[PDB]
Amino acid sequence: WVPPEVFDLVAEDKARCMSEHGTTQAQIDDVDKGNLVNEPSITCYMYCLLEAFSLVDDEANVDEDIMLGLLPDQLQERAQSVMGKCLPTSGSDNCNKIYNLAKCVQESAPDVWFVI
Amino acid sequence: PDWVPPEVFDLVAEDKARCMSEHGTTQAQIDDVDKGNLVNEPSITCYMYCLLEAFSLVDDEANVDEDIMLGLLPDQLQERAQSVMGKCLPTSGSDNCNKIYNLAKCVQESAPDVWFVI
Ligand SMILES: [Cl-]
Ligand SMILES: [Cl-]
Ligand SMILES: [Cl-]
Ligand SMILES: [Cl-]
Ligand SMILES: [Cl-]
Ligand SMILES: [Cl-]
Ligand SMILES: [Cl-]
Repeated sequence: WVPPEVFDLVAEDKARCMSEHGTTQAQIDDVDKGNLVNEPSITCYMYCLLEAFSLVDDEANVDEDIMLGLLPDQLQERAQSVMGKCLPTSGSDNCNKIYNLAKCVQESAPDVWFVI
Repeated sequence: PDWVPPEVFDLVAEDKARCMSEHGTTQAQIDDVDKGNLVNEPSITCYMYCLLEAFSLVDDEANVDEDIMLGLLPDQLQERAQSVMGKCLPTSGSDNCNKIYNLAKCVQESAPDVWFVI
């Protein structure tokens, strides 16, 4: 009569991206509180996490409709204004593109930090 | 220029709070849903709809995005998910929220041991 096994989607996706890039819990805690650094082990994790959610493609191009789709109706205009300052992405590789995007988001709206 | 601690906002926590509030959903109901026990009541089913839409898993016309959904599921569960989504999509029901109820019941009948929480 058993209850199902309950899979925490987010924790699965985070887990899989960590083990792929050698990312430590410490590093993801740093990102979770707004501290960014341009180190592949953590920045490729950020690229990986976004990709898992279809927010980016295999080149770290942002899907704007899906990214705006993460946020409530009340924040759409602020997000679009940040997206007009930070997109299209750019950098040396997929990981660096996401570092530069995360840094561009932080300085454009420094008072809030949005995490998955 | 100079770094200041930002107010940190957990999107998933915020989504749950807004959907709860928008659909008159109690905490007890949310807990039932996270264990996989469902009722065909709007305060539950529209809450599920609201959570899914917040991740572009569905649109605002009860159309589900299979590619997005597959991207979130664990590697354990890819072959099974494609088989279950093959049987359960496209969605079907009397209204937006009921469509998601039928999809949830379809998933459960087809894979009784698997359930997902956001
Ligand atoms: Cl590194
Ligand atoms: Cl882009
Ligand atoms: Cl960028
Ligand atoms: Cl570039
Ligand atoms: Cl992030
Ligand atoms: Cl559908
Ligand atoms: Cl309808």
